Amino acid sequence: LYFQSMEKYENLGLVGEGSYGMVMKCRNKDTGRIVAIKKFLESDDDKMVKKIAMREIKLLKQLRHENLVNLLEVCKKKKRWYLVFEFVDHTILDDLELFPNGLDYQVVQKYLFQIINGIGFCHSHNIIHRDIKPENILVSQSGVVKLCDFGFAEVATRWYRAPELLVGDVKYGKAVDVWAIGCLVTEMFMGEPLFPGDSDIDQLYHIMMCLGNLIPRHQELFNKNPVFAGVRLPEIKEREPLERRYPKLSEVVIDLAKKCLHIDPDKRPFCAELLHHDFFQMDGFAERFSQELQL
Ligand SMILES: Nc1nc(Nc2ccc(S(N)(=O)=O)cc2)nn1C(=S)Nc1c(F)cccc1F
Repeated sequence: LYFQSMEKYENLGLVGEGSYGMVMKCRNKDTGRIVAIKKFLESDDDKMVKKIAMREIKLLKQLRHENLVNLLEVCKKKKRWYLVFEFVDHTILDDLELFPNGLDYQVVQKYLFQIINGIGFCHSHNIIHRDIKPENILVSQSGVVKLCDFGFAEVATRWYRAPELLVGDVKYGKAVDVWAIGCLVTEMFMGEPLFPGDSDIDQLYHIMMCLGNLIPRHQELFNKNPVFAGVRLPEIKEREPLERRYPKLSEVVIDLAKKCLHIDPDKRPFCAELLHHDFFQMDGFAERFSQELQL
């Protein structure tokens, strides 16, 4: 773990103009290339957290894929460590600012294909993201998706959280990322969030209005938790299915979203199985696009 110097970097702005906190957009004075810099460790005197930080850096160095943000170097200034990543030119929210009523069908296919490839690679290594959202789906000048801000390195948005996260189930796994992917499908097509809750309970209400009652395990976790004393989740006798909410979306798109958003985590597809879906396979999109990305 060679540490490099922060002296070669000059501040251009904050990445996202504050919406990400203290993540500095910087230029390398020697090469002209642009980076994102985030503080990683407050003090390397603390030998306990030091060891944990070095473990995480080792993972970041090994976890290399075309759809993951590139860690370039680790810098040390005094006792603090900073991670320096390749700066990626925009995010999917930038696309949606230009097109606030939704993106082009083929644009959605290309972005979801790459998100799935990136998450699938992580899953193949037993790495869960756990915090997928539009603000961490970066997009290069050439349209390559770069994922970032994995849940291994509040008023935090709950909009993409699966039911198992919302009730605090310790048995969550890879299926949380498939759920978040499902949330992205309608949002990229329609230009609005699927389930924009403002708390754990509100989020659950939004989910349940559409998708019905939770699995028994999850309802039990909710009902046994003292934090939710005095509050109940709704009985749903009449839900509002996705196709009623978005009657102009094709059946193929709705079907993909519905599979990802199964209320039972065990009945969601594996991330990699998503690429088998008609949404990607129709007209040979998938083979054609794969060959394109290589070439
Ligand atoms: N490496 C990298 N490039 C970018 N680019 C980017 C991000 C936001 C925006 S925006 N849409 O203008 O706020 C434009 C470009 N963000 N980025 C990182 S790692 N962003 C990031 C993040 F997405 C989440 C948490 C911490 C972070 F540092």
